[PDB]
Amino acid sequence: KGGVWTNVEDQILKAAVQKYGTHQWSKVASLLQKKTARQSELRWNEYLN
RNA sequence: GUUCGCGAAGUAACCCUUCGUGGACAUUUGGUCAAUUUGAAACAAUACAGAGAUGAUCAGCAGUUCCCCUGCAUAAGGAUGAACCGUUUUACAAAGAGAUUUA
Ligand SMILES: [Mg+2]
Ligand SMILES: [Mg+2]
Ligand SMILES: [Mg+2]
Repeated sequence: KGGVWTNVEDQILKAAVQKYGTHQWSKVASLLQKKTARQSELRWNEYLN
């Protein structure tokens, strides 16, 4: 269960944010598998953005 | 048909009856509409499917329309009622550069 971040799913994210915008995360974890709302937005705001 | 009155005849004795005539009484309904095929109900059945916002499953209010339906309704429902989701070129110019033609 313990995961780490491929730049694959990371890129799919930044594309997703680049569409749906930040605060719709529950959709951004739909495209993205393996991952959750709080996980997505956690790494986003704390790192990727 | 009633009544008033006149005349005539008969009965009669100023009437009872019959005939004729004058007068009054009484005075214009209804239709926007013909009687089943060809001057207009709408459902149902067959087939085709089989519920907006989303990646997905639902609550919903609205907004516009030469669409309306149910409801006493200025209530509220009818898939949040349905239709919307499509097609998309000119107030048009200014500066610069090359090719062509001409005074
Ligand atoms: Mg309504
Ligand atoms: Mg619904
Ligand atoms: Mg409506």
